[PDB]
Amino acid sequence: KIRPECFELLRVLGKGGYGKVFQVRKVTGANTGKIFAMKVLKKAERNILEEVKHPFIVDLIYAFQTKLYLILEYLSGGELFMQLEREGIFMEDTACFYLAEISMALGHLHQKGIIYRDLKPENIMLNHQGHVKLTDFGLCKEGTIEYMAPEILMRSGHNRAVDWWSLGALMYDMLTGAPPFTGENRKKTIDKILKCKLNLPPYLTQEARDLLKKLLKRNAASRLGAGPGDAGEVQAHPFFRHINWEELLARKVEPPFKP
Ligand SMILES: [Cl-]
Ligand SMILES: [Cl-]
Ligand SMILES: [Cl-]
Repeated sequence: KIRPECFELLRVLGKGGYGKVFQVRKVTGANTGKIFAMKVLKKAERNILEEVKHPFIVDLIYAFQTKLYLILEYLSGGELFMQLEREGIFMEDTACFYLAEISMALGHLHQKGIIYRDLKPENIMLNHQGHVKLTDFGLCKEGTIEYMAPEILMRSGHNRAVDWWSLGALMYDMLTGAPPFTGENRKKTIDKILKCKLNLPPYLTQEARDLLKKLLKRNAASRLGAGPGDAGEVQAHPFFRHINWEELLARKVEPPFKP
């Protein structure tokens, strides 16, 4: 009832790992004239996206094969950090808004049993009105013990905590203009991530600095958000004290930038 020829290619939005994503116009049906995105590929993205339904996650509309086509809503707001590029750095209020929306989306995903694992600033799209939209999938997952390493007993690298670190790295980038650990090189970079000490600029509020320290904690078990409260642990932090979560979820909070 639906096929590749039901859509008109308008342009490539990008070529992410795996397949391409085109802007398309739907040429038949009742939604004729309507603009979507269409991802093309030669736990899986379709399943996850079928499942999840959040104000702050890109919606799925159609899916079908040849090889695989996913029709998603088209996001006009573009990349969030292209906004950071221009501002150089966000202020705590502005950063707070986006981090909060992103926190709700992660929290939802986590409840749905899914972790991002590789949430980066490219993944943060904005919709026509400037609200967050979480977007790419594919790199995403899900006797005695007295002598067993902690990382095993908690499924390190494989639990919700990995995403709260990322939210942390991303807060850091928003507030300072750069990620927390970076080197001249890829190796020198991962090595700073693994072992290096966090350096916070002195001009951060105490609330922001405290949150950053709790999110960017190497001990995954003690990291804010790692507990069963998940996003709740994070949203309760004083940094987010001026957030009305019901209004935020209603997208009735005004985004600080309107594309
Ligand atoms: Cl977990
Ligand atoms: Cl500080
Ligand atoms: Cl206050």
